[PDB]
Amino acid sequence: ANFYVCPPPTGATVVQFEQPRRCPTRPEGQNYTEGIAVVFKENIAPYKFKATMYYKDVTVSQVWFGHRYSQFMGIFEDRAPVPFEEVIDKINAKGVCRSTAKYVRNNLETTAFHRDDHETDMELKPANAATRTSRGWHTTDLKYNPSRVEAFHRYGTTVNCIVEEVDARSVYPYDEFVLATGDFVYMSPFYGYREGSHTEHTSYAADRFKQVDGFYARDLTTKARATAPTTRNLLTTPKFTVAWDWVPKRPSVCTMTKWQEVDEMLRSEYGGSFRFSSDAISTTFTTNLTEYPLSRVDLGDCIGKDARDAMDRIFARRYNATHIKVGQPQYYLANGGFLIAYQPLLSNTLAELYVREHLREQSRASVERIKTTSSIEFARLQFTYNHIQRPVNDMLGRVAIAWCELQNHELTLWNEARKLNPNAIASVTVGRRVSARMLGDVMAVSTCVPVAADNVIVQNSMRISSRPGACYSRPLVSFRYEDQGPLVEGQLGENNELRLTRDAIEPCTVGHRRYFTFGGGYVYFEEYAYSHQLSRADITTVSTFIDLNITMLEDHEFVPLEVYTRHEIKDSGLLDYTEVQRRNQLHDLRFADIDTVIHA
Amino acid sequence: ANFYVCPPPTGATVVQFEQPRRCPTRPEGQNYTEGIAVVFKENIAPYKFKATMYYKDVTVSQVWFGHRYSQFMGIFEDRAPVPFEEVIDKINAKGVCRSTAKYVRNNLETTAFHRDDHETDMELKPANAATRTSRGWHTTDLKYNPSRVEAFHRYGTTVNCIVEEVDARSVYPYDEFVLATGDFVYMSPFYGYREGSHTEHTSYAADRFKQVDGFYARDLTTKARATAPTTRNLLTTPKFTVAWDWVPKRPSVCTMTKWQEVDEMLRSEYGGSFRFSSDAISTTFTTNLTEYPLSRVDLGDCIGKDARDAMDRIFARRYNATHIKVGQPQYYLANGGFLIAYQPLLSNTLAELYVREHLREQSRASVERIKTTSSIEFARLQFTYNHIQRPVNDMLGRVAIAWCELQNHELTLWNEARKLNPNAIASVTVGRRVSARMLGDVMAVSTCVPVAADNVIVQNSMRISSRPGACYSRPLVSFRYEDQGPLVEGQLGENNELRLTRDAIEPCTVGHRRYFTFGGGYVYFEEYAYSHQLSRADITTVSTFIDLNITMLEDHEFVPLEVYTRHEIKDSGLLDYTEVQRRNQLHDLRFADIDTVIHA
Amino acid sequence: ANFYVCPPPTGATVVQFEQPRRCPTRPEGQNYTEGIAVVFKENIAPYKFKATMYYKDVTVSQVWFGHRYSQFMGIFEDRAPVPFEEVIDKINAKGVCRSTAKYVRNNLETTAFHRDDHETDMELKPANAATRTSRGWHTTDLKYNPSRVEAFHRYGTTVNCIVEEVDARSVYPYDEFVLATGDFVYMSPFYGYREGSHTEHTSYAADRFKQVDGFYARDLTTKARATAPTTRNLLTTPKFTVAWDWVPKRPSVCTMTKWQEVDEMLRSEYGGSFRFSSDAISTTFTTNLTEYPLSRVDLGDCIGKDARDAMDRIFARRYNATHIKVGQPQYYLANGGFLIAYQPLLSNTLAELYVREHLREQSRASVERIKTTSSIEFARLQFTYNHIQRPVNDMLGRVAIAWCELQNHELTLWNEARKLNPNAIASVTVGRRVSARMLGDVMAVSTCVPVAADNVIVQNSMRISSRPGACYSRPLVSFRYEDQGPLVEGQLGENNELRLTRDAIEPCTVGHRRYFTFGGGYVYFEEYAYSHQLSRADITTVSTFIDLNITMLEDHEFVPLEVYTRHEIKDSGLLDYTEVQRRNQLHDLRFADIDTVIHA
Ligand SMILES: *[C@@H]1O[C@H](CO)[C@@H](O[C@@H]2O[C@H](CO)[C@@H](O)[C@H](O)[C@H]2NC(C)=O)[C@H](O)[C@H]1NC(C)=O
Ligand SMILES: *[C@@H]1O[C@H](CO)[C@@H](O[C@@H]2O[C@H](CO)[C@@H](O)[C@H](O)[C@H]2NC(C)=O)[C@H](O)[C@H]1NC(C)=O
Ligand SMILES: *[C@@H]1O[C@H](CO)[C@@H](O[C@@H]2O[C@H](CO)[C@@H](O)[C@H](O)[C@H]2NC(C)=O)[C@H](O)[C@H]1NC(C)=O
Ligand SMILES: *[C@@H]1O[C@H](CO)[C@@H](O)[C@H](O)[C@H]1NC(C)=O
Ligand SMILES: *[C@@H]1O[C@H](CO)[C@@H](O)[C@H](O)[C@H]1NC(C)=O
Ligand SMILES: *[C@@H]1O[C@H](CO)[C@@H](O)[C@H](O)[C@H]1NC(C)=O
Ligand SMILES: *[C@@H]1O[C@H](CO)[C@@H](O)[C@H](O)[C@H]1NC(C)=O
Ligand SMILES: *[C@@H]1O[C@H](CO)[C@@H](O)[C@H](O)[C@H]1NC(C)=O
Ligand SMILES: *[C@@H]1O[C@H](CO)[C@@H](O)[C@H](O)[C@H]1NC(C)=O
Ligand SMILES: *[C@@H]1O[C@H](CO)[C@@H](O)[C@H](O)[C@H]1NC(C)=O
Ligand SMILES: *[C@@H]1O[C@H](CO)[C@@H](O)[C@H](O)[C@H]1NC(C)=O
Ligand SMILES: *[C@@H]1O[C@H](CO)[C@@H](O)[C@H](O)[C@H]1NC(C)=O
Repeated sequence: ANFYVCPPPTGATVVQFEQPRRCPTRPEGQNYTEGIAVVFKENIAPYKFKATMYYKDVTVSQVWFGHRYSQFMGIFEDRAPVPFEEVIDKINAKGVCRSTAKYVRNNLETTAFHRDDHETDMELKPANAATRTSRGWHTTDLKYNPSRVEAFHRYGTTVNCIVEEVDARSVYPYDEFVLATGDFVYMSPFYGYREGSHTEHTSYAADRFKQVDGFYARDLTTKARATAPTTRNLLTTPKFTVAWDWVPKRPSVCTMTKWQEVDEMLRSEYGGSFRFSSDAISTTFTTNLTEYPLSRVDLGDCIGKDARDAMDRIFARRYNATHIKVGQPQYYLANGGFLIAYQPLLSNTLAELYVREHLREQSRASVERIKTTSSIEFARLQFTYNHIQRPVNDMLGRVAIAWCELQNHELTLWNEARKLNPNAIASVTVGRRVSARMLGDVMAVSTCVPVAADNVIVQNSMRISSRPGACYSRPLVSFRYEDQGPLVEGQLGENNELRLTRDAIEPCTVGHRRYFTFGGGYVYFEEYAYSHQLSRADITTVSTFIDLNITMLEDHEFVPLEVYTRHEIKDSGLLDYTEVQRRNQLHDLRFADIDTVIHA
Repeated sequence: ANFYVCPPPTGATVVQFEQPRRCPTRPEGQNYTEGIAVVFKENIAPYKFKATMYYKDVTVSQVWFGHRYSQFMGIFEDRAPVPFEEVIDKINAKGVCRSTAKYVRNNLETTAFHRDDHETDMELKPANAATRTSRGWHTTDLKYNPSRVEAFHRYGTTVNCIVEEVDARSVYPYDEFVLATGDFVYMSPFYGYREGSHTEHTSYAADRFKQVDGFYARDLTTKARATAPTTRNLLTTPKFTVAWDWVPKRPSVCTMTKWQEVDEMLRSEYGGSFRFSSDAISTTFTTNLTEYPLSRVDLGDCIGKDARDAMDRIFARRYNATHIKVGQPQYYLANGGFLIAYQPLLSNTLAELYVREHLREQSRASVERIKTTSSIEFARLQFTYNHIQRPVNDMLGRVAIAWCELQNHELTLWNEARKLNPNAIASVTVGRRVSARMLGDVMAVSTCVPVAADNVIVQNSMRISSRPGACYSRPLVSFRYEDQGPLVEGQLGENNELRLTRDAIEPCTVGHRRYFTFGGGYVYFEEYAYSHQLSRADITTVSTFIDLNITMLEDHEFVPLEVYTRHEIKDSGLLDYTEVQRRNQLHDLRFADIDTVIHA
Repeated sequence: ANFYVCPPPTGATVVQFEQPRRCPTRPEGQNYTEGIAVVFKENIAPYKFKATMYYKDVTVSQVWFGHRYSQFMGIFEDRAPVPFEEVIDKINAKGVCRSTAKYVRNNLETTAFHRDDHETDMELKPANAATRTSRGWHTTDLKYNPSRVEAFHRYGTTVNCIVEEVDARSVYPYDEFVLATGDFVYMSPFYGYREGSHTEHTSYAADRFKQVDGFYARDLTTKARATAPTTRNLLTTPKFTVAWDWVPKRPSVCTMTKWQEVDEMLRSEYGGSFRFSSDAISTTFTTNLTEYPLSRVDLGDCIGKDARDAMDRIFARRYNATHIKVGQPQYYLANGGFLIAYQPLLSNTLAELYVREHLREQSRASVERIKTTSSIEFARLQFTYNHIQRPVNDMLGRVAIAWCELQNHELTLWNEARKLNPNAIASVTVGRRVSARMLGDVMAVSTCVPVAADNVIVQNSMRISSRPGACYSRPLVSFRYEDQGPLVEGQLGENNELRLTRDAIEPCTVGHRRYFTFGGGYVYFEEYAYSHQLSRADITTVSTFIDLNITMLEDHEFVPLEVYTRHEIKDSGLLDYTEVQRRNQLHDLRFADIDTVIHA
């Protein structure tokens, strides 16, 4: 440590303390509006409905009878459709099916007879039980073959009337549908003759379709004849007859599917966009502040009904006796393709402002389909960031406000501490060792000059020999400003300060014990006499500072993770059409010669 | 700035400082228990096993020989199954296959002869090589056709014995399985006659299935006869014969699949649920504190074996010489459908508490299948929030504790600063300019009255005319409480304070230089004489406050993002069954007349 | 509250305050390098190209004419390929197709004639319109059947030349491709005779493939003859002829697909790995600091072109007049399987350092395919954690630095407060009630002894009877160190301190009003006479502490959430190959007897 010599400060330089600053204002709280919400997503599930398929499994086989064996020289298999007359007057009316298959095939009016015998009404019976299969009924199980006749190619016909209940599936624009057997029906499931249903798509002749009003279906297993009538549609395809109940299109299909029902969906406005955050599901959405026209959604007649039902149910369940509805439900299109049906609410404690919020809330040729993203993590991350960033910022603001107040509060103490020891207060505030004097309401300063530690010596005795009973308050010292400069009489001061005047006089008292700072340690005195030097660590130390142990957040590495890779999902299927077709089509190239030609 | 006049305070009002407050206690550290863990997920991969399929590709064609050409009037193709007798005594025993196909078709015992010749044992040879295909063997490559005979419809038969090795797949409940060729086998892969295997599902007659004990398979390419025996199952379907090795069901299939092996899985208890957090994978799970009964998992025999093996391996690898096992492994069902197999551990430094942790850890008719969610982000977000919320809260608590300690620590300084300048300390603490007096251990206060800045004037000199050598410590002033009120003799004080007594007298000294606050600036004096006024900015300013630059966290917007949209995943398939079927079934409506009828 | 008695401190024990500590240094700012970036992902989309398929729908049917009906005894259907000669000289050259189908089937040169008549060139016309179907042309719509002849089995042939435009798809290694009709073509789409194309895969004889140079395609609907030539490839499969334009393999396929184009991709280096963070998409990647050799990517010729094009476009759009390019683009393989093409940039304000950054940036036998993960949440979570952890740590560091500076700053006040009241400052710093004395630059301490509250009594008056006009500054007291010990004369002090000397004398003054702390309250005096006792709450209290209201972050629970479960995605398909095949193959077991045999 170096010593310092400071001359008497004068008015050549003055300094003052900074006045209290204006601390930051508390940020305004965000305006959150409570309300119920329902989130909708793009509908990807095909329209499903029940249908009945009627057809006759006609088959004729040619058999060759050898001397001691029989061989099948050819087996022809074909599916024949059941006409409307039969499906209405025999199967449905009596549960019987004609044994003759009459239909058009390859532009020819072909006819077949079961066992080549005369026509006869055959009873329909349930088919053999099978696990995970819909109900089905048939009329014949044993295939008919010609009788044995040595050396002849005889023929035998078999007609097996079959009726089955299959699940039909359809997708947008719902212009066609498939059946459980994989057969395609190029006709809209909603095609008909009533209420503009004739405008639907149809790829068959007008005579191939028939609609029956007031149709009473008759179950085949149980012979009941239904309880209420229905509008039955019947189509005769080239290979089968399919029948299904007709229903209106608009209230039967919907392009949007209800995804979540949020009980508490807080909505805030900032940055020109609403923020719908749900604490229950931990998700945050963003819109454009303009209600999405619900009429623009193609086939979106289910959105309003489902939204209103869910809103009423949730309101009656929770907000029945605590809040009130403010305006009709609002619809907004959130980022990512999510349609949100919002319902603002207001607490009963401040219902007087209902008239002011109603009108403000009410202020918020073609159709299209909303495309919803397959990942919601973009919204969950937004909520997580907001859930942490918002509270952290609040605490940071409070710390800054409190810190500023503390500094202004301490200005009072410094105003008084400076008068007690201007040299110490001026040195720490100015940033360098300087002597100061109180020139009224402002303080003057003068820079000190350092002195080497080896260029100072302390007089052993502080006793003033001049007057007995008179002693000095600090030890006397001799110091040379230079390494070999003339020594300069002086007195020791506080904090290694060297004053050039031995004016600090005090009456000598018995039992004098003192310690004075000197360089990097202290100088011990006893009875006004120098005893010895001692290091700084020789005295017990007490920490006057408040310990704070802030620890930074450790870095983290997020490794990739997936529950099921895309390869695992693909492998989950029992059968693969691509692999099955590739292997099956290689049969000819593997087990046969595809180029050799034999002729004679 | 306004001036203030304060009267002598009296005992009419007193005030004291608040005593030190009790700072918050440090929150108790969370109880984390180390241990190894294994996470299981719902098994979606079908059960895969190897199987061999035997069948004869029987085909008979009718050829019409014209005057200068040949035409195929019809080609009949059918697959015939190989009986057990042949598969055991000819193919497996000698690698030969009979040239005659005898089987039941359409309820008729049909028979076919290769080339219409007598029966003969034909050798099996490998099929033509094909990329990405399993091994296969056949016996004939050239199709047989009748010899030319002008003007006749002649017939020719071809029997090609074919055997192939295909991959079989099955799914829960494993009551049936498929083959690489797309053929379905309605029989459980585990069906058999031993150890209750007969209770499995089977949709074929008892005579269509055969089991051979001690079966030694003979490879066809290499004529080796295997090294060890196996239990071979043989089923004769209506179109082919499939053979596969029989194995027990329970140790062959499992409804849960091992997903991750965590080396460090910290478990904590709070809120009535355990929290299994893994820092390695950055995932957090939640359970119900009750061990999930492992016996309730349907076909869950693999869970225990895999969990124990992984636990032992990880323990021997890392915790072999540092921790000890505490109790047997525990199983818990986490949210989302994840089964966690936990193994508590205890450090060797405190192994004496093993007896206390053992019993406590040990304290923690139908079956079902666990459904695992396809997204783990719900758990990763939980870990991320906890990984940030927990350390942030710890630092916030330390700041609050340290801040409270500092305030209590500073109470000592204010206890002494008030005695030096009661007016200043009382004004800042009370919140308004008030004069104070020290009435023992409590301080009195009196509110001051403001004075306009223009209603005060300073006397030019502080020299005492009636007593040379005596000067005033502050400049003299004259002020009127009102805008035009009688002026009131007074003296200037500290911080624009106006005292009503000129008692501050001091001996005049040469070189008098002072500055006194006056309104918004200062008043400079020299040799006890007014010099001029100067602004506050005219004096150098030093900031005694510690600058803190807290910056709030900027808002962020998370846009949607996906590596592969659901549409891209669907398009990844080489072939689509829906699109292929839709186009193929439109052939008749596109390239043919489906309504015109021709007759004569 | 307990009273305290402290003896005069001596030099037996001394204590000093801790000197100012070295506050932490501000952490160095992270080195972020601006630049443009392009992210690539694994290519899963199959290679798509247009192809034309030519084939003849040959069909011959056998009809049986009864006395009053007609029956189809068998219908043979087969697809015949169109030879190259016809496809080049009739269809393409004139739009006509021969009415005779000549081809090889079952190793026989079969021939068919339309309607059994002589050969004739038939015109090709467009097929019937169908929604969502490619163009197609045919030549016949009505099927031909034999004329009626009582009691006869007659045959009739129909040859319908059909040509269609289908979409071809292929996947890696591109050794085969499929068509829209589901047919497989075991030949590489890039097979040919020029520039080493003959090395591609091919599973057909050399005579089954033909390449035509300078081929001018002629549209069938519009009779235009194209505008430019092309290299046409022709393959004659066993059932059809497919033609497609030939193109080179390398510039036509790519194993990596451009995913995102980042305008601002900050790159930082720490921990031995680069961190590519994009604020626009909120994603962070990690690499190995070594540029991934672009030559190691199999069929990666598209990466360089796309990366350079995107880089140039983005640069010209934004960084054209503000930054400069530093070196050529760099390629790195990020975790998860993402290839990042980086382009470092440097601001124009410091372009002088270009020569120093250029060389440093430039310092950064087999092929493989990069496997990209299907989830990017691992990278988004990394960005979110870094986006919060980094700013939070910065503010925490500033608080710690500012807090340390404040403690060192307050050391000056304590250095002066100790001289005013050594007992109070020593008690709070040492931690226990101790009396202190100023032994120069160090302070001595002596522990006090507590005294019970009931063992002290205060005299009624402090009037000094011996000297009228002289009063005591504090009330006189009598206290016994023990419960029944001799009472000890004394005087009351500050903070319930009891001094053993009545030396605090002051001149009596009129209007004496004081309050002194006594136990848990105060003792009120008037005119140097005891008045009464009063509680601590009886005096108005003003809080001198700065209130901080830190609030911890509340816990949060993240419930599972998915937009579309894996089951919903599977159900989105209109048709399922597995379910369709399972039901179709059960037809025999459901509607027929598979074991009964009939013979005679
Ligand atoms: C919110 O409104 C903005 C416009 O203010 C929409 O952004 C526009 O979208 C159209 C779509 O055709 C683009 O052509 C425009 O270029 C976009 N404009 C801008 C300024 O970006 C945005 O799509 C709306 N968002 C939602 C969720 O509806
Ligand atoms: C944890 O235990 C709770 C009950 O304490 C389970 O919640 C119940 O689940 C059943 C399922 O049938 C419901 O019927 C009950 O209504 C639920 N009760 C409550 C209070 O919510 C919960 O499923 C258990 N969680 C796990 C992961 O096992
Ligand atoms: C980064 O480099 C490390 C090695 O420094 C790679 O890790 C090695 O990967 C090989 C792959 O065959 C393993 O066999 C080694 O055991 C791994 N070594 C270590 C030390 O883990 C790592 O794959 C590289 N990462 C990227 C993204 O390229
Ligand atoms: C919105 O916040 C402002 C303050 O920023 C407040 O005055 C106003 O009342 C709030 N409005 C609503 C509707 O909450
Ligand atoms: C809902 O509140 C109405 C009054 O507004 C009350 O009559 C009704 O019983 C309440 N229903 C429930 C379920 O609390
Ligand atoms: C601060 O924390 C560190 C790490 O726990 C510890 O070593 C140090 O002693 C602490 N300092 C205190 C409590 O003053
Ligand atoms: C749990 O924490 C408490 C303090 O909250 C502690 O006393 C106890 O020992 C801890 N127990 C375990 C098992 O860690
Ligand atoms: C594991 O510890 C055992 C003693 O408990 C020791 O014998 C063995 O060698 C150790 N194995 C390893 C791999 O460290
Ligand atoms: C606080 O930070 C702002 C922004 O960097 C800066 O402009 C200001 O000067 C800082 N104040 C300080 C360092 O006192
Ligand atoms: C990297 O940071 C160091 C300080 O840590 C700095 O000196 C150096 O200039 C920086 N380099 C670059 C390229 O930004
Ligand atoms: C880009 O900068 C060049 C000069 O470097 C200038 O000539 C050109 O016009 C600029 N282009 C744009 C689009 O700003
Ligand atoms: C601190 O916050 C709590 C909760 O808002 C409040 O009750 C308390 O009065 C606050 N203390 C203050 C502002 O001093």
